[PDB]
Amino acid sequence: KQYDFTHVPKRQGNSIKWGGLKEKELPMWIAEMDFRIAPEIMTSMEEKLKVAAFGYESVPAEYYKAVADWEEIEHRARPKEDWCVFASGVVPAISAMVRQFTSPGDQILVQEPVYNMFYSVIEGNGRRVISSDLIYENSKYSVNWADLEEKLATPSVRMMVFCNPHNPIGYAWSEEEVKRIAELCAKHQVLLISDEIHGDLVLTDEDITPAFTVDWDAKNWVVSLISPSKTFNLAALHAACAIIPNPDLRARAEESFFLAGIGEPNLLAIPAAIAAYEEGHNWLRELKQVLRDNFAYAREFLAKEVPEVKVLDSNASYLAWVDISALGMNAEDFCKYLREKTGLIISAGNGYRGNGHEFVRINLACPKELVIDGMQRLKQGVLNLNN
Amino acid sequence: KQYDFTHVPKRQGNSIKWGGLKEKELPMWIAEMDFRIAPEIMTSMEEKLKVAAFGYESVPAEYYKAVADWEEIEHRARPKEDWCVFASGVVPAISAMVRQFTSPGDQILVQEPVYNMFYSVIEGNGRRVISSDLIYENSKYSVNWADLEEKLATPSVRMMVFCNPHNPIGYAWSEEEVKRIAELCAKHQVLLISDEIHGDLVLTDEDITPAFTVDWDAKNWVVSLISPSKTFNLAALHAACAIIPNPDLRARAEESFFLAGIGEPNLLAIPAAIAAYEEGHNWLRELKQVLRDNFAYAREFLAKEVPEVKVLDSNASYLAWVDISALGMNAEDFCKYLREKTGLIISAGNGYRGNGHEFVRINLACPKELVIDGMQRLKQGVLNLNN
Ligand SMILES: Cc1ncc(COP(=O)(O)O)c(C=O)c1O
Ligand SMILES: Cc1ncc(COP(=O)(O)O)c(C=O)c1O
Repeated sequence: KQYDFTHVPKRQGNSIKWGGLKEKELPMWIAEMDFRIAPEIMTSMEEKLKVAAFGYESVPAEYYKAVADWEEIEHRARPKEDWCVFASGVVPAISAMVRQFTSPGDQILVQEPVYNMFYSVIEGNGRRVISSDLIYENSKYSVNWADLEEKLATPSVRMMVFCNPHNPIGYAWSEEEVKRIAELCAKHQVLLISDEIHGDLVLTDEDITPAFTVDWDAKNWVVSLISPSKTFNLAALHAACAIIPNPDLRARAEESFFLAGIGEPNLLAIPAAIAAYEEGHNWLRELKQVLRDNFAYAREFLAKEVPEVKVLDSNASYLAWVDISALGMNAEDFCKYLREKTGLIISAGNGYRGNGHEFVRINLACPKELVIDGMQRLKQGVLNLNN
Repeated sequence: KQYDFTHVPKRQGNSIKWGGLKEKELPMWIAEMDFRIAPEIMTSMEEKLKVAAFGYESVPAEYYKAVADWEEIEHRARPKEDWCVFASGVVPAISAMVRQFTSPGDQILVQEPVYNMFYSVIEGNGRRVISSDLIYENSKYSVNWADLEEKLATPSVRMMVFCNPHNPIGYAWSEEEVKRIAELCAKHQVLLISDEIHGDLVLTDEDITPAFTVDWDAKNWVVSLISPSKTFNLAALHAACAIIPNPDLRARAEESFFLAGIGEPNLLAIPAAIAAYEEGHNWLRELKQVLRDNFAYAREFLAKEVPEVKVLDSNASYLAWVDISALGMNAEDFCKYLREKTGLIISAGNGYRGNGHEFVRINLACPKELVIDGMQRLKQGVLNLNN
């Protein structure tokens, strides 16, 4: 290993994951890593600070080239550089496109259970969430394609926020899955917002199919959203990119970003994202080895010692989605009890809606010692409910 | 001098002010400085990068306490910390509050000539600009109070965006003026948005009266917006703060910031803004003397060498508002010609509406060597018109 995946970075006091924690508490909930970032990214940030003045910045061509090269090398899918639009973050970008591309009262389709912020930005903006729930049978989720299409074909359903890879279940959709969803959207004149923030984190030999790769019958109805945030542990960098093949939709999205105040990079976003996308390949390769090892440990350990929970098969993300239905306890109550009894803090599934009240979500992007600790604490919590 | 005000910071290529220039061009248009930032802010950024991991961050109580301390020490006007809400930018905060507190088609009052982004955020959001124009007589601007009140009393006039100190004329309103405008707004149930981003840059012995200091007859109708960005040359830091005494308005504004994606700090906003507001007093004191020296130089040089222009008397900001009406040329025509013939790039006043076509705006926040160069180029451009 050329990089450090053993030492937990010591945060300042306002960290959400680590701030204000009792002693020995173990946070494994919010989706950020307990690894130092790639030193090539750190080098770029430290070089930028040498300017020692931080006035207004433009988005350089080098930024879009870096995004396009990254998508080509890592995902065999090069976007055209002119498809790319900087935004300060994925969820702010979705929020702006909700306002620009739908009207108040319109419905926006998601596939529950899904990332909670999708509901916040839809409902907070005065749009209405509609779900084609994922079907859960035999420890696997699947799409009810007829229901999905009937909902997309509804006149007031105007946008689909598609989570690709899907958070929290950790599923990188197949090529014909993505192509089918895009064709359904296009046929029914629905804009497909493809949130691909987990796209660099496919752990099997499968890979992401970005929405921008679908053929031109449908490519004019898609937006791909990417960011180095999840991949490189850079949530607070506020650097993202919308990839929008449709030139007019693209320009409208850009204008909505500027009006909302999310179209201009902060003092680090451009050099740091360029460094990640140009020089982060080796660090990501080693990261995936660590994550595969951590998932292998969690799956082997919970299969052997905690048969009352079921880690779902997932091919993407560093988040494990764990069926706790056999405990007969609402996930929020269980997570509260588990924290009080063991100090382990994991995410209750309820906020993802769908059938999330039967699940917990566990963040495995930390050093293996923390994974070993956390799994034992989860075992302790499950078996002491038995008493 | 303890600090460096002679060396221009060496920017990277994607700078709005210094990027894409031709040989020997001298930019003095956009409002950012050509000074290094205070070393106390610089160190806080360098130390924060050492965390080497940038996940999610809360806004700590210490941020609002630093805002309160700064306002108390610099302006003798201590806001209650509970009034304060982080936002990533002043103009984005105005944009969010336009959408939250007015309806499409409603009128929003400004005082022309005024900062061009006021028009952008009002009209881009589908609201209508109404102006109570500042009256311009004898090289000074004044308020038509009857006209202002008549417009505020119009039912469709729902918000006033108040520039305090006023850009581009560089005028810090008197206490009586701020209180009078606030009471007019409250009397007619108009929300007063007081943009105080220039409030730390009063160059005379006068000071700003922040809107949040008005008495409670009217304090429930005001929002004060502040930021270290103008004061400390931190446009790209994306740290600002709304001060909203009314708790119901405060709750609604805070939710609007979160929905727009401007309510959460990037990786540097918190420690850098805190260092600025806790340790930037001495640097700002030295900056103000450098700015006064540059304004003194420019006024004396232009009075002696270019009597065809008149630098207006101003008490705030580092932007000179220069009456070019004696040149007999539209400011946009003059500034184009000036850049072509001399390479000096200043702002045409046309974008500020009002009587801005008779003015240019010149940024004096740069080393004296650049002020001398810029003044000579401006003289040469004036000289070459009647040749
Ligand atoms: C599916 C998904 N989208 C978006 C985000 C957050 O993205 P950003 O912080 O750039 O807004 C997350 C959280 O990591 C996520 O899981
Ligand atoms: C009056 C005024 N308001 C707002 C701004 C922009 O501030 P921010 O970048 O924090 O949105 C400026 C830029 O100098 C300004 O002059």
